[PDB]
This record gives sequence, structure tokens and C-alpha cells, in this order.
Amino acid sequence: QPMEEEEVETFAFQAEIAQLMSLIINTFYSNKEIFLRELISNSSDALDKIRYESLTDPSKLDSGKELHINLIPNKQDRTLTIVDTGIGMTKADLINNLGTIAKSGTKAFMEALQAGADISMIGQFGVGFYSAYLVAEKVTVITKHNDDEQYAWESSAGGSFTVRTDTGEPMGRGTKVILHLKEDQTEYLEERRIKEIVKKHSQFIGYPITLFVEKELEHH
Amino acid sequence: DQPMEEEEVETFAFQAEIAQLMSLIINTFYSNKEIFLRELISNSSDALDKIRYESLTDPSKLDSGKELHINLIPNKQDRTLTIVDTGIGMTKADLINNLGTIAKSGTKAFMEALQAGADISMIGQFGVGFYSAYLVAEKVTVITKHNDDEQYAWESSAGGSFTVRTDTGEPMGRGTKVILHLKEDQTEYLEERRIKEIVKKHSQFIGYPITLFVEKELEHHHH
Ligand SMILES: O=C(c1cc(Cl)c(O)cc1O)N1CCC[C@@H]1c1ccc(CN2CCC(F)(F)C2)cc1
Ligand SMILES: O=C(c1cc(Cl)c(O)cc1O)N1CCC[C@@H]1c1ccc(CN2CCC(F)(F)C2)cc1
Repeated sequence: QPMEEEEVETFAFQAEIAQLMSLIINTFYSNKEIFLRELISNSSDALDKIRYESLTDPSKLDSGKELHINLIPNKQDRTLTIVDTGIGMTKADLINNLGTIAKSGTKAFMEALQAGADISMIGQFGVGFYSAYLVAEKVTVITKHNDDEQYAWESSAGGSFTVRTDTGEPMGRGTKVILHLKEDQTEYLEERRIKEIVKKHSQFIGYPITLFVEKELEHH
Repeated sequence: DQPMEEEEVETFAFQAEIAQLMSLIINTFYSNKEIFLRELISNSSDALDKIRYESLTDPSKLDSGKELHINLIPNKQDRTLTIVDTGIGMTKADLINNLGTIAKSGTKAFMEALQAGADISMIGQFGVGFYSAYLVAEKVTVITKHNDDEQYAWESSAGGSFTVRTDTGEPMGRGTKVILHLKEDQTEYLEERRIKEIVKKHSQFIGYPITLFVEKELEHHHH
């Protein structure tokens, strides 16, 4: 008689990816703010892909025409959420894209960090998503692709991640990254901080970026 | 070559007394216009109760979203205040029947109590609370989505008529979204501090999460 029941799948990260996450999540780095640049850049890439699909098949935008990125800090939850209405990811995409298949750059980037490369270059090796763990103890990715159901990926590192169908609020289409911030990284929940980081690092992104400051009202 | 969309747009006349009530609401001063938010939050709470009670005996009714809540979104750039809930929503007929074509006994007497000069606050008791929206809004748009039906848009600028159409905007899972296009001298209801105090004052007993999202477009990234 449960309110609900669903299957949860747990997957091991590919060895190199686990190594990178441990390196990122544990090691001191001076400008972690670049995490937000990498996630906005990923969102922009997703919006490009749906935009170009719609040019040959407009019905692809039946799930929503607006192409944009929302940034949603929630001090009460200590979460920062980046939402886009891009092309989204199938379940296979989540499992493949986000853990089980290490690409050249995974090892290549740890290879480069030894060679004197910087962490802000994590994006040039195509593994920018993982910079999220510079500031987050846990990351949840919720995604909805056309013709597919809405899935939720999550990891606190430690070598594994889970995937399940998301029963939360339905998205029309796109991807939402929920960063559950480390205790000492709450600065990234502040309007002034988010504003300056976007102005500094994401000036060239070609889609609306909008802030929604979230506050749960007292007693509610 | 081909249109993106093609749809019928229907225009309805407001029932006579409803039209009369709206004109009174728009053209009369009241010292406590803030009660409009109480009325719309109350309507959302009712819608939420209904999908919850339905879900008891029929659990699959929450397939369109499990979370039951109310969001308030002020957008200073657009001068809109939006109230969104994940309640049971309205079918096209519910929308037409509820929002303007049928008048109840509680209209002619209330609308006459205001012509007589009563306190606008009593509007909710007479079951016409939605129309308090026009205390602060020059136009109201309602987007609604009921299980097993299409998403519809209702809209009126209170000229004696309103329109209904299938909506082609951003998809809602389920529920109702009220978009208030605010009057120029009623923009205070876009302010965070103002919204907080109104909710704290009038909606203390609403048994659902009410969440404010202060919308701010970022420099060089508008639209
Ligand atoms: O839905 C998303 C998406 C993904 C993330 Cl993570 C996001 O923050 C926002 C998004 O909209 N897509 C769909 C197609 C393009 C975009 C995407 C998909 C995969 C990568 C590669 N990275 C994934 C982990 C990695 F190993 F670091 C390498 C980048 C962008
Ligand atoms: O979708 C909604 C809903 C409607 C409005 Cl307006 C809202 O602000 C939020 C909502 O969720 N429903 C579904 C069922 C219960 C709820 C509802 C429906 C009708 C009335 C009566 N009013 C309609 C005009 C009136 F004449 F003033 C009397 C109240 C609540």
C-alpha cells in the first residue's frame, strides 16, 4: 500500500571517472566558481541541439518552445539548481554520459593536471560536469527528452550513482542539475555572487539566463 | 509554409451581473486590495485538496505530478505576478462554466453590497473571490491543465468578454496558473517583502507549501 514504489538502479562509475571525482571533490582549488560556467555551457549545448532539431522538425518543440537557462538558489535547502529547456537525456544517455563510459579526456585531464594544466581547463577535456563536485557534496540530475519519461540521476561520489524514474514535478523537456552545496560553499546561493560569476564567465552564452531566488514562505 | 499552430479561439460574454461586478471592482477604491492574493491562494488550496482527495481512492491521478504546492512568481520586467498550483485544474467546460458565464445568487447581493459600499474583503464568502484579481490587474490570464484533458488558456481585460483557447505555451503537468498583469500603481505586489507579509497575514492556515521565486533577468541575457 505504499504511496509509491519504484525501481532504483545503482551503477559503478568507470574507474578513471571515480578517480577524477575523488580528486576534484577532495583537493583544494582556488577558483571553484568555474563550476557554474561549465554547467551553463552544458545547458547551452543542449539548447543548441534541440534548436537545430526543431529547424527540420518543429513538432520537437511541442514539449515547449522557449529555449533558456534558469538559475535557482535556495538558501533554506542549501541547493543551487541550473535548469534548461534543452534536448534532455534518455535513460541510456544518463547511464552512458554520466558515469559508466569514461572518455579519453577523463584520464587525459588527470594526465593534464600533472602536466601543469589548470582545473578551469576541465571543460576543454569534455568533462566539465564533474566540476560540480568542487562545490557540491551531492549532485542530482533530472532530465526529460522528447518521447521519453523523466529520469533522475544522483551521486555523492564514493564510486557509484543511482538512476530512477523521477516522480517529482514534471518538466516539459530539458535537464535540471541540483547541487546540494558543501557547508562552506554557500556563497554560490547569493544573488550578488551568481550575478558576478555569470557576468564574468558566461557573457557569450546565446540564450536567456534568468535568476529565480527561491524562498519557502514561513509555515509553508 | 505551414503554420506552427492553427486553433479556434472562442470569445464569451460575461454573465450580466459578473460584468457589473468586475466594473465595480476595477473602478472603486478600496484600502485593502491585498486580499486578492488571499483569495487566489485559497482557490489553489481548494484545487489541491480536490486532487488529493481524488488520489486517495484513485492513486493514478498523481501520475501527472505527485508534489502538491503553490508557487508565487513576481516578474518586475514583465510587471506580472503569477500564482501557480499543482491542483486538480479545470477542463474547458469547467473553465467556461466557472469563470464568467454563470452567475450565482451571491453576486447580485454582494455586487449590490458594494454598490451599497460594503468591504471588498467579504468577496470570498460570496464565492466570487477570483474577481478580486482586478483590484490589482488590468488583465488576467489563466492557464489550466486537468488530467485527461488539454491545457487551456482563459483571458480577460474586463471589457465584458473573455477568450478561451487550447494553450500552446509551456506545458504544465497539472493544475492552474494565474498570471496577473498588474496595474501601474499596483506594482508593489511584485516586491518580495510585500508578498511575504501578505501571505504571513492572510494565508496562515493554508496546509500546503507556498514558495516565492523572485524572478530576475540577468545582464546581457534577457528575454
Ligand atoms: O541534457 C544535457 C545536459 C547535461 C548536463 Cl551534464 C547539463 O549540466 C545540462 C544539460 O542540458 N545534454 C543533452 C545533450 C547535450 C547536454 C550534454 C550531455 C553530455 C555532456 C558531456 N558530459 C557529461 C558528463 C561528462 F563526463 F562530464 C561529460 C555535456 C552536455
Ligand atoms: O483550477 C482551479 C483554480 C481556479 C482558480 Cl480561479 C484559481 O485561482 C486557482 C485554481 O487552482 N480550481 C479547480 C477546482 C477548484 C479550483 C476552483 C475553481 C472555481 C472556483 C470558484 N470561482 C471561479 C470564479 C468565481 F466566480 F469567482 C468563483 C474556485 C476554485
